Amino acid sequence: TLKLCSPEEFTRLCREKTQEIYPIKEANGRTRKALIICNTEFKHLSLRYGANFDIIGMKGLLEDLGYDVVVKEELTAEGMESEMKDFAALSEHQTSDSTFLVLMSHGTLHGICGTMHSEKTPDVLQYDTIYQIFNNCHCPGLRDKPKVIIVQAARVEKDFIAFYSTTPHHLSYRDKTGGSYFITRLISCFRKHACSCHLFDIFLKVQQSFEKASQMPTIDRATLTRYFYLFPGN
Repeated sequence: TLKLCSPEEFTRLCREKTQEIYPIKEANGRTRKALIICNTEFKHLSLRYGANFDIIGMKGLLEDLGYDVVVKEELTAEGMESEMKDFAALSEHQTSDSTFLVLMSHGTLHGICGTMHSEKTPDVLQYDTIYQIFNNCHCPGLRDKPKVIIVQAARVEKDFIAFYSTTPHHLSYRDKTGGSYFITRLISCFRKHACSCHLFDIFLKVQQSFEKASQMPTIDRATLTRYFYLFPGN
């Protein structure tokens, strides 16, 4: 389980390192929202078996971090774009301090695949469109707030960071019982280090664990201007 951060450390860091961390809102009156989009069944592509474990894993972790998790499954690229636009306009963001975006499906070189995707009939959502939907102009509720994008895609912008894994689907699961190596190790490191490490160190420790145990997940499009401490339990 996720080990929590005491209120003494929370206030001590917030009063002693105020200029260097993103401002966190207290749990009382806070409405953190996160969005998980996952595609398992495809008309032309193979089924992403085991993705259900990833969904339950991430949503559980995000709830322990204080996020009300919207879950959307089996969408086309046009459906993904519309669901992202709907999620970006949520008024709850104006009383939140951050958001998480989890994207799990098959992937192309510069985009993530929808349910209808084929090389003859493309159904792809470009990653550029994701950043435009959530930027400062088009998403006023999340201005100057960290926007974390977790992508598992089997193959003005500011305050963004993406963690990116494209391992082939049939090679990303240890058993038929767990989730993926990427999601499992991400959850494990978050449960262990979120109470004492900011977001970038957590991603680095996930990458360190991949060296000890295959291509490694990448940190991408990082435009964070502060350290992002989650302060779990506050």
